[PDB]
Formats: sequence, structure tokens, C-alpha cells
Amino acid sequence: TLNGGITDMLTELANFEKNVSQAIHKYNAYRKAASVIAKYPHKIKSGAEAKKLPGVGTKIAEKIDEFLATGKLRKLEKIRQDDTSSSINFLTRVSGIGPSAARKFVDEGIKTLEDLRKNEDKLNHHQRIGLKYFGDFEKRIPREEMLQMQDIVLNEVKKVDSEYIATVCGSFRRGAESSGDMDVLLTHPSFTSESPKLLHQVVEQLQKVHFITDTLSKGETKFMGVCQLPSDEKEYPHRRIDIRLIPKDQYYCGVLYFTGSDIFNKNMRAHALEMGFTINEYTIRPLGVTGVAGEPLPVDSEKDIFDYIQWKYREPKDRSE
DNA sequence: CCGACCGCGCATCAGC
DNA sequence: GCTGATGCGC
DNA sequence: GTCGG
Ligand SMILES: */O=C1\[N]C([N])=NC2=C1N=[C]N2[C]1[C][C]([O])[C]([C]OP([O])(=O)OP([O])(=O)C(F)(F)P([O])([O])=O)O1
Ligand code: NA
Ligand code: NA
Repeated sequence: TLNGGITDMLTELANFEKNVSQAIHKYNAYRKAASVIAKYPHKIKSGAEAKKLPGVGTKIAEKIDEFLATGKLRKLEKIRQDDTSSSINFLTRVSGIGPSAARKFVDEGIKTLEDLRKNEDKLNHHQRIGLKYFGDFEKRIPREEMLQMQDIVLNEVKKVDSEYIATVCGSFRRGAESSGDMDVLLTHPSFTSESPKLLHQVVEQLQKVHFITDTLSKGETKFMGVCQLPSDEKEYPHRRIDIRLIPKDQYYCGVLYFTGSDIFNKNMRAHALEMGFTINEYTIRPLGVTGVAGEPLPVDSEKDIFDYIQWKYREPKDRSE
């Protein structure tokens, strides 16, 4: 939190690029930037200092200098008071409104949530569901509600076919104390890369125990919707839940992948070169000395995959970067 | 100077 | 009605 | 906006 005033400044700037300017790369520059700065362990004293870091450059080093000397960014203040632009930026928080719809809406004077409630005839399904839950969807998820949720997802999934195999990945599988959503990955033997309605029946069971309350999108391998835990007391906030059906020969590659960590899984691609392997969500192999990657291996355990790329076991629970 | 910067499932929209 | 494109979430 | 060829 040493340079929190700085990283907030860049995260603000990042959001406006994505949401108003629609400059996705500029958005990511500021993110990268606000990330490395959020790990620098000294109170940054100048833009020059900062520019020593990777992904801070000139325009940002001068935005820090102005920040450190005056406490503000004139472009930031001006944009915060700009009605059009602030309202665009805001609406995008509603799930299913990205930069495009938020722009369209603010053109026709729909600039607040209250306005979104006045005009359902204009929101697609996903966006209504987003509107309805806008508050809950910004809450985080205690680890203990996740285990309460995990115990439900595993119970029903098994109660529909004991030969299912399902894991809850994300920051929750890394031991963390809170989660944003819940990401479940699902497999069944009767379906490999060369291969029924395996995902639908799992969704239908969790609607039948009334665990899943809405659907944002559903297909034959991905489901994105809404769940909630039961209850005398106050009802729990409705949560985001995603279910992905993966093949068996690729499950543990995607489990590994979606478990992470983010900061970690990519460290194995600067290390998928000294052992020289192609590690993506599905497949894996060695590469050619001058080119093409081979024909993917077998996988059956998780860390069969760090065997193949010279590392020992690594349980998710005990490491980040 | 000058292009790269992640790419994949699903819902929904142009454009036939 | 079909298909390729674009928006969205992540 | 920053990096790297
Ligand atoms: O743009 C992305 N591209 C990509 N190939 N993968 C990806 C992108 N965003 C996220 N992800 C991966 C990694 C991530 O772990 C999962 C699911 O996204 P989620 O659930 O929103 O992130 P997370 O790690 O679980 C979290 F944000 F830390 P949470 O949910 O605990 O707050 O897919
Ligand atoms: Na730099
Ligand atoms: Na949104």
C-alpha cells in the first residue's frame, strides 16, 4: 500500500481507456504499470525512480511527478467531472454492459442504473441479470461460503453420475481467503478429445436443488450463470458461477491452468523453453529444435506435467508467483 | 519508426 | 434462413 | 502507453 495513491491513479486511467476511449492496449499498459508499481517496496519519490521499472515509461513517469507534487491528475479530475464519460465508465460495471453498450446507452440519455430499470425493453438477457445482481456481483466470496458452495456442487454432480469428476479452481484452490466467482471444471470418461449432454444434466440438477438461480450463457462446454446458498437469517448474496466441461485427456491441463496462479502459470513458459515444452490449457509436448511442436502426450495426474518439464510436485495450496 | 499487445465459448447482430 | 463478425466476460 | 525489433 506504499504507492496506493499512485496505483489507484493508474487503475482509474486504465478503466477509462478500456471503457471510454476503447483503447484495450492502453488499458493494459496502465494495468501492467499499476501492477509492478503495486509491488515496488518503497514509497516512490519521483517519476524517474518509477521509470526504472518495466512497463512504466515517460508519459506515466510524468503523471507520477504531477501526482507526487500536487495530489491530482488534471486529466483525471476533468474526466471525473465529465458527465458523458463518467457515466459510460460506470455503466460497464453492470455485467453484460461493456464499452459499446455503455456508449450506446449514454447517447440515448440512459446514464444511471435507475435509468436502466426504466428501460428493460433495451437490455438483453445477460444485462438484466447483471442489473438485478449488480450489488451482489461486486461482493467478494468468503472462503467458508465457497466450501459451503463446493460441498453442494460436488454433492449434486456426483448425485447425477458417480463417474463425473469436478474441481473448483481459481484463487479458491490456491488456498485464498476470498474469491470473486466460483469456477468449476468438469469431466466424464465418455468424452475425450475424439468424442452426450454431460454439461446440461449437471446444470439441471443444480437448478433442481435450486442452487443455480439464473443463466447468463450456456452451451455444450461452458455455462455461466448465478447461484445462491439457502437459508431464518438474511439470504446470501447471489453469486457468479461458471462451469466448464473439459475432455479427460486435457482436464488436468486446464485444471492446472485455471488453478494457476496467473503470475505462476506463465513463469512456466519462460521455463517451457529451458526444458522446451509447449504448455497450453489443453495440450503439451516438447518442441522441435527448429520448429513444429509434436503430438500431445498423455496426462492422467496433475503434475505429470511438471515431470515432463523438469520440476517436482507443487500442490496448489502453497505457492503464488 | 513501427507493429504487437490472448484468444476462446456463447449471445446477438449485420449482411446476405 | 445462414454465416461470418462483433461484443462480452474472463 | 510501453516495449522490442
Ligand atoms: O483474458 C484472460 N485470458 C485467459 N486466457 N485466461 C484468463 C483471462 N482472464 C482470466 N483468465 C483465466 C485465469 C483465471 O484464473 C480464470 C477465470 O477467471 P476469474 O474467475 O474471473 O479469475 P480468478 O483467478 O478466479 C480471481 F479473479 F482471482 P477471483 O475469482 O478469485 O476473484 O481463467
Ligand atoms: Na521503464
Ligand atoms: Na460489465
